[PDB]
Amino acid sequence: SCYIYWDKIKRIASRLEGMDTSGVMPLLDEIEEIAHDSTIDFESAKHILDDAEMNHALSLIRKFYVNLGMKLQMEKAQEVIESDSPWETLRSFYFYPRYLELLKNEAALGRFRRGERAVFIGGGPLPLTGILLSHVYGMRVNVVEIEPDIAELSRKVIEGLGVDGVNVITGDETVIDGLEFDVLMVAALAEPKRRVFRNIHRYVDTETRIIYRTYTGMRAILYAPVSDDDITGFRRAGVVLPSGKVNNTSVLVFKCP
Amino acid sequence: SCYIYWDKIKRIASRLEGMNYHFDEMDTSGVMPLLDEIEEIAHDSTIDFESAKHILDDAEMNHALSLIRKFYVNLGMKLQMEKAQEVIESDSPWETLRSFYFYPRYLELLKNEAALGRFRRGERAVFIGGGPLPLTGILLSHVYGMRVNVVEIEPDIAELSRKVIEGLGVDGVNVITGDETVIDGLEFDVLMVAALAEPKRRVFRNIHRYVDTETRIIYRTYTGMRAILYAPVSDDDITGFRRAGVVLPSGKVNNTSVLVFKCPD
Ligand SMILES: C[S@@+](CC[C@H](N)C(=O)[O-])C[C@H]1O[C@@H](n2cnc3c(N)ncnc32)[C@H](O)[C@@H]1O
Ligand SMILES: C[S@@+](CC[C@H](N)C(=O)[O-])C[C@H]1O[C@@H](n2cnc3c(N)ncnc32)[C@H](O)[C@@H]1O
Ligand SMILES: [Br-]
Ligand SMILES: [Br-]
Ligand SMILES: [Br-]
Repeated sequence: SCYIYWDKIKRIASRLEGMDTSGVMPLLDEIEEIAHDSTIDFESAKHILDDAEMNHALSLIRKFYVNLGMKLQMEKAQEVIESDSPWETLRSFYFYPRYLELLKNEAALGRFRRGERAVFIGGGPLPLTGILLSHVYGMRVNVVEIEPDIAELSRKVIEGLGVDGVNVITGDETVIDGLEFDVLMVAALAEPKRRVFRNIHRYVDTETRIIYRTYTGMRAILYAPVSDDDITGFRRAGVVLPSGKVNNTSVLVFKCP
Repeated sequence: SCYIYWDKIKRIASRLEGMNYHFDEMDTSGVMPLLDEIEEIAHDSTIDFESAKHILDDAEMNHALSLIRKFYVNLGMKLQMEKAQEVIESDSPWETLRSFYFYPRYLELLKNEAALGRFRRGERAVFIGGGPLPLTGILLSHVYGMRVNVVEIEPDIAELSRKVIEGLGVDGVNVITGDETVIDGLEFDVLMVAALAEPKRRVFRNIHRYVDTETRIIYRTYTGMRAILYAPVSDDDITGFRRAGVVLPSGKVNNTSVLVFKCPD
């Protein structure tokens, strides 16, 4: 092999090695131009990313991606809380249009209905999907967030927005033991995958629609995919591969029998 | 896991196993139901590539998968032999040709390949792995206007293939008896590798020493649940090449088609 992206990735990584949310946006663009390149097939993608010589470069890019991701969420959270026009400020979040698309295809993958009960594991500072489950899909939502200070901030976001029927529970994935719900979603950044799915397995039954977010193809450059082994005791029952600028693949699983 | 498909597949293989016990020689008419059960699993678009490998790479499935794969190649090769001899005896060769079970699939597959590899009338193609019914090289010439060499390692199979070509009055399709190393001695614009050309590792290593970095190369492989039918070409098999376009099949087409160029130096 001799893919032109091999060198391009290596070069972007050289500029992260020694390393302002606004001022690093062009780095994101460079990385996403490659991730989103639809001429790169899943075999090619895997050839680049699975290669031992690519190991360090992959880790630099992934580190950058989750860091900018988090910082953009933080910043927006606070912005939303301080805003006279919170829903307008929410709408201008860099990733907003993407999340709409994503949750739009998940709603179909998961047959979402008004009044169903959704649980969302890993809400973060800006619980946007939580918010959209209720605001758009009219579901009754519990968002779960492990870090108390982030959970506290996420409540101030929900409250600032005046969204109804979205509550934030401070805790790990085992808080699902005392909940009743129709749909369970697992955030892309919900970690650690192996423990998270072992525990989910304990507290759902075979009818619970479970949706998780992962990364497939060239988009795996952004984050480590949920493995086969991670979803032991489940079966896949539908997948949505992304297009456009949407980065996550959404997978629907059911607990085995 | 707990895919419905797992037991389906196990029962199919059980039937194959009991049948191979009774008869070495396939009864091609008699086994069509079984192909169709296998193709309904292969063609199910509800199954994603990730699950397909969950299913198909499990060590517990290896015995069943091998029996299904041996069936698919043994059936397709017998169907080819039967059709070839029919064509040769027929007073309506084209009509006979057209009734070959997989015929419509090949027209659809070749079309997508024609766009993928930008086939132009007059260009020289070489097809490795011709078989008794050299449908792909026949179409390259009759439909696509290419000047074709078909390579077939088995001399009696190459022989039968020439006779089919003649029977059909097809010009510009020559048949070489040899292995993939005959391509050193040939000029070609495009090179194509039958999904059944074996062994992959050797074939692609000989391709590598005998082509340049400009020559279009197209091979047929199996992806998703269609990999139930035959072992795919691995990324290790194509070291020293880069992928430059893939055509994922729909409908009843079995083959994925991949374009590659040899790497620089
Ligand atoms: C996943 S993101 C935000 C989620 C998603 N981007 C959204 O807001 O629509 C980051 C958060 O998930 C939380 N998290 C990761 N693993 C968790 C688990 N097992 N249980 C509860 N929260 C978790 C982290 O504290 C982090 O703030
Ligand atoms: C590949 S199939 C036929 C393909 C199909 N008949 C078509 O036209 O598209 C049959 C042949 O490939 C031949 N074959 C397998 N490996 C080969 C190789 N490395 N070189 C030349 N022939 C090969 C086998 O002997 C077998 O007859
Ligand atoms: Br820079
Ligand atoms: Br592919
Ligand atoms: Br005729």
